[PDB]
Amino acid sequence: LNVYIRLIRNNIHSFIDRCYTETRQYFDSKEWSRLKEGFVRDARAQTPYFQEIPGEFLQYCQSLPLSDGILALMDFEYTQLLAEVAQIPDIPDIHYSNDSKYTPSPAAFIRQYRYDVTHDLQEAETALLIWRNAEDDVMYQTLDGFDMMLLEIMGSSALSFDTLAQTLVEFMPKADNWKNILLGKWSGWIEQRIIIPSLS
Amino acid sequence: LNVYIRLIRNNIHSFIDRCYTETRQYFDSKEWSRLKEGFVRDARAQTPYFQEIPGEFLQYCQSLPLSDGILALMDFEYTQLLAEVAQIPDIPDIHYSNDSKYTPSPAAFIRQYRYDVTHDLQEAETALLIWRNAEDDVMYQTLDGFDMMLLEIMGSSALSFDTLAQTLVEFMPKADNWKNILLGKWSGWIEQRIIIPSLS
Ligand SMILES: [Cl-]
Ligand SMILES: [Cl-]
Ligand SMILES: [Cl-]
Ligand SMILES: [Cl-]
Repeated sequence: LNVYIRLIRNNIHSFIDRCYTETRQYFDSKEWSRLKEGFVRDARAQTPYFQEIPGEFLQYCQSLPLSDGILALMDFEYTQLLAEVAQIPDIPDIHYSNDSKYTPSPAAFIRQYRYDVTHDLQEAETALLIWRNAEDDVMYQTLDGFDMMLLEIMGSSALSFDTLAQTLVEFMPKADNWKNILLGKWSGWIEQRIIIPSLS
Repeated sequence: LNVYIRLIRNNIHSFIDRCYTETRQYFDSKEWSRLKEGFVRDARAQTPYFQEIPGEFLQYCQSLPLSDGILALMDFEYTQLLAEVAQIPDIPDIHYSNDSKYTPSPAAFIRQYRYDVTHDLQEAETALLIWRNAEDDVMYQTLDGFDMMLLEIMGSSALSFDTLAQTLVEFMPKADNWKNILLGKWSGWIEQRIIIPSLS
């Protein structure tokens, strides 16, 4: 066990502690070290790519397996790092009309947990949107069913507000006040950097 | 002007005061009486059907016209009476599976106002569902876009939960946790008497 192997094992421990700060609190000092000592001795920790360590530790933990509540909390935490690190294309600062197509940010993720990963692992169906906003801060928020559907559909094929609003016209009341509420929601997703212009 | 015409005019005044209790508070004693004296002298108040009086007073007011905020508040108030008075078919108390079709209650109404009719007539797009619940009490609640769409679609053609959930499968993530959240929402609409079995 050479000086290099000892260095990378210490960098593994340190990186895991940094990525899984909430999860770490559900364990004892000794329990947490045991988890890590096991990972480091496992084949998944032999990756030559340091970037792959947090994700391999999550898969190590899912194979043990840790409880379902801890596993959901670990996935949530990993997803935050995925949003922190996601590459979001440069967007020219010009005028984009409601005829211009949008796509969700590559730094935006839809998660479904059977536990309340935002609070204290309550058994309760939880639906969250994790993303990075215009100020480069990781944010999460509860996602309702309409929103989840739209983001998922939008992930399938870039969409303009005009196209969105026109498709829904047939499944909505004749009075078009909803189009104004919707545009408000859509505009808020642009400000928060949940959706970005789809630039070809 | 005979004793009968005087009796029905007093019953008109009294009925309007009862149906438009919130609206009445935005006016003075004299202002409110003037509105009513005008209605009573108008052709709309010559209806032989006493049930049609609250609705004819609303149309009288829309033709004057009263402000847009008062008119929205009047429509809201009238809608409550429509829910109070709606005839809801008798539903046998048997087992209805998620293969059984539902329809919205005939006592359930979808309203869109440019004013906050639930508070103090704020210029703000407001979307409400007004209905009568299992305890025969009139209820109202904010309606989000997914819900509005489903109720409107359901008003077009009776739908089962199995049919609903299967149609949405293609516009949702592969992980089916949302189906459990949805069933929860659907079950809550049955308890509150927003949707009722569609019995042929
Ligand atoms: Cl490494
Ligand atoms: Cl889960
Ligand atoms: Cl009458
Ligand atoms: Cl209005």
